Amino acid sequence: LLTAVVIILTIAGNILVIMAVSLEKKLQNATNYFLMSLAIADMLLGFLVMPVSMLTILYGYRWPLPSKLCAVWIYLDVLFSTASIMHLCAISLDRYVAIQNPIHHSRFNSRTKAFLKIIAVWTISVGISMPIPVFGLQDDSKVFKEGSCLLADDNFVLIGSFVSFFIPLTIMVITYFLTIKSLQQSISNEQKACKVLGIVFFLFVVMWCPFFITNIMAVICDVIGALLNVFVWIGYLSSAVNPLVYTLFNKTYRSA
Ligand SMILES: NCCc1c[nH]c2ccc(O)cc12
Repeated sequence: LLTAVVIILTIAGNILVIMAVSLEKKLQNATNYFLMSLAIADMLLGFLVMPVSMLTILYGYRWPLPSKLCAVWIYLDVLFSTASIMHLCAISLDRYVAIQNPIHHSRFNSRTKAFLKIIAVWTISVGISMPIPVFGLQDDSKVFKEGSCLLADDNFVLIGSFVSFFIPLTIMVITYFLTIKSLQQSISNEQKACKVLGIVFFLFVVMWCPFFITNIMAVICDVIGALLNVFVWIGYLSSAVNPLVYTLFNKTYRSA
């Protein structure tokens, strides 16, 4: 099965990134600490929610696990996915600040920057996902649809997509545009930086954007469910690629 390789690839890659950060002394910085937090978020995703989704696939969407654990699976999924998305948004904003005015960024670049960034993205990821477990454990009608775990509460779905993906999308489009506008023998390295930024941004858009577009179009409107069933796993594929496209541009990670 195609989903059998994705769990192993995610669990291997994130362990490799965290072991390379812990072992290589040259990779101790604020940005690499934020990247280790990103790898922690996707490793928790690939360990906790991804074989559960494979189990849901192997039973034909009739959920084998009992009904008490549905509201925490949506909680873990939304929490780790919002953590990953806000991690990429904060990385894009920090790259724009560190590329537009490099003197004033390095003037304020303490480890308090990294700790406040991690605190902000995890606080946001907790606070956006807050109505999931309190309103789902006793109220099974809002987190079930025809005997399967799904977010039936579309009033949560529309607003949560709006705060979780589309406002990060409208932030990262602006910061990517202004970072390309600010990158226009350093001229040779700026082209490699532009290529890496383009690959990372368009890969994020391609990996996450079909699922949220069809998720909002589900609430605006069985083809939609069959599209969602594979676009979720396309969304899970971002968490295995995000260690690769954020580390392999630096040769120290490849030498590790
Ligand atoms: N697999 C859940 C993906 C996800 C991340 N953030 C979300 C916000 C709302 C929602 O319906 C879904 C999500």
